[PDB]
Amino acid sequence: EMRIGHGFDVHAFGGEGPIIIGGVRIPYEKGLLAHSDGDVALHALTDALLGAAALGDIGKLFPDTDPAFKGADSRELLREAWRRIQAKGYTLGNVDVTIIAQAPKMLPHIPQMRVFIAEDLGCHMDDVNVKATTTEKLGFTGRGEGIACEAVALLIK
Amino acid sequence: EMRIGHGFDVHAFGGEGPIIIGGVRIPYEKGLLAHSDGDVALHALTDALLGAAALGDIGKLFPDTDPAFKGADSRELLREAWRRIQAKGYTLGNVDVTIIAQAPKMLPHIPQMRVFIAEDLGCHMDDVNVKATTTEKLGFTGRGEGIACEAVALLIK
Amino acid sequence: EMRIGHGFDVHAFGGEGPIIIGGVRIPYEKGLLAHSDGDVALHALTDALLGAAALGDIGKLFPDTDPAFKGADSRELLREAWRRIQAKGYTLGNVDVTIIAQAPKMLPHIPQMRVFIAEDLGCHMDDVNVKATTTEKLGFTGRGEGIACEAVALLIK
Ligand SMILES: Nc1ccn([C@@H]2O[C@H](COP(=O)(O)OP(=O)(O)O)[C@@H](O)[C@H]2O)c(=O)n1
Ligand SMILES: Nc1ccn([C@@H]2O[C@H](COP(=O)(O)OP(=O)(O)O)[C@@H](O)[C@H]2O)c(=O)n1
Ligand SMILES: Nc1ccn([C@@H]2O[C@H](COP(=O)(O)OP(=O)(O)O)[C@@H](O)[C@H]2O)c(=O)n1
Ligand SMILES: [Mn+2]
Ligand SMILES: [Mn+2]
Ligand SMILES: [Mn+2]
Ligand SMILES: [Zn+2]
Ligand SMILES: [Zn+2]
Ligand SMILES: [Zn+2]
Repeated sequence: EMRIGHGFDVHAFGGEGPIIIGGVRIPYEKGLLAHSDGDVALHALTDALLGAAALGDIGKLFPDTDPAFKGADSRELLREAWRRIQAKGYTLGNVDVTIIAQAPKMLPHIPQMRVFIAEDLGCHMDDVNVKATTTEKLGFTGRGEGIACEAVALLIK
Repeated sequence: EMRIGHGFDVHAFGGEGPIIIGGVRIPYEKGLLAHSDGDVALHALTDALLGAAALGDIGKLFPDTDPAFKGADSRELLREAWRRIQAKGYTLGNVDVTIIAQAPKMLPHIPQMRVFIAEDLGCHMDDVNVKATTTEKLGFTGRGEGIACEAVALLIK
Repeated sequence: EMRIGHGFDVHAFGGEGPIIIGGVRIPYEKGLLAHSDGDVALHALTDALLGAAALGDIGKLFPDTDPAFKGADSRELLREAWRRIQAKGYTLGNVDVTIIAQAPKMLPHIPQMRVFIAEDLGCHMDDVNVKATTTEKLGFTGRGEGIACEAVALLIK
């Protein structure tokens, strides 16, 4: 059996760079604001994975009032979600992530995100794809207020 | 054979609450403007299912020209779509919905949404996932202008 | 093996019509600005297909920088991407595209887009769905500033 999931996330710019996306530190004039590290790509991916498994979403796994994972980096959260998904009997088919950002340029950093994601999910780098697009200066991303990310995932059981 | 579909919808706030999302009435300071009940979750889901089956979109199935569904609630629209999709020989793999709203909070209402959706599609609740995310006060969702929803579905033949 | 992919694109209105969407010329008071024909639907679809095949994105394959692709139209790019994907051993499962635009009306033009996509991917028209939705005058699409498109694809290996 196969299952599909989808995730979407947005974080706002604020503070000083670098930003962290896909587990990779990217120099930039502004940072990403969040209680968390603000890794919009890993949050969206985590939600797609949890969604395919019908385990809810990242907020449901890591409640605001829960002290356990407060302070954790997003790679840690991805690995723990993944542990809980595998405990339900699933393995990974493949994942695809789309970063929506006017800047910074993501392409040079995409290879390194793929390695980190592949290590965290214990899969082949050929099962992991990441891309980026701008919105041609339109909307909150085009005005440089923040970054959004969409992801989809296919799990096998 | 398995087939994938994707849906997206947006409705604007207007008037007084409550709003209806995933078939669940939720109290709020404003209502959702729409000829229909404005249920963005169910419209996005209906489009994702129609999309997987290559049956077009909710506008093609329910034109303003057809009186049968004028004024029908969105659950009735989802069920008629599901009938057409089943007539094509499909059964449900799984669905995942992502509500994009700064407010109201969706978490406590999601259990009921899952039950209503599972009822409408004749499946187990474990084949239905619903999550939500804010856009951190950015964009028309972040400013509280309206609500958006994305959905993916996997059908089996 | 089955594999999923997702794509998203945006282009801004500017210049004279028509606009070109899914390979179809649609009359409109403005065109879509781009170094290209600005076909958001085909770009998003090309990205979903490349994504499923873990080949990156249209910008990795066809950099706006490289003269080899100067003046290529979006169908030529979709076909070349498809050529590369098939060379990797994949065949088409199905694709679903969602155009997000306040105007012009897409519905009358969608059947032709389906034909063109099916021709370019060498598949049956029934493996290709295209839909449209407005955002109810909200956001950059609602204000008539640009058009967005999301797509998903399922490939078989
Ligand atoms: N309208 C909404 C928005 C999000 N939420 C929940 O609140 C959690 C956090 O939302 P957020 O948009 O602040 O997420 P982050 O990437 O900051 O963790 C989500 O993961 C959902 O559990 C909700 O229930 N209702
Ligand atoms: N640019 C557009 C937008 C929507 N549509 C069609 O119009 C219908 C209604 O779009 P809408 O955004 O008003 O949809 P609702 O969720 O209000 O029903 C869609 O289902 C499509 O069939 C279109 O043909 N062209
Ligand atoms: N923040 C971003 C956005 C896009 N890109 C890359 O830049 C290319 C072109 O982006 P774009 O938004 O102008 O795309 P199109 O005009 O080609 O549809 C993308 O296809 C990615 O390869 C990036 O690396 N960093
Ligand atoms: Mn409408
Ligand atoms: Mn947050
Ligand atoms: Mn561009
Ligand atoms: Zn986040
Ligand atoms: Zn709607
Ligand atoms: Zn484009």
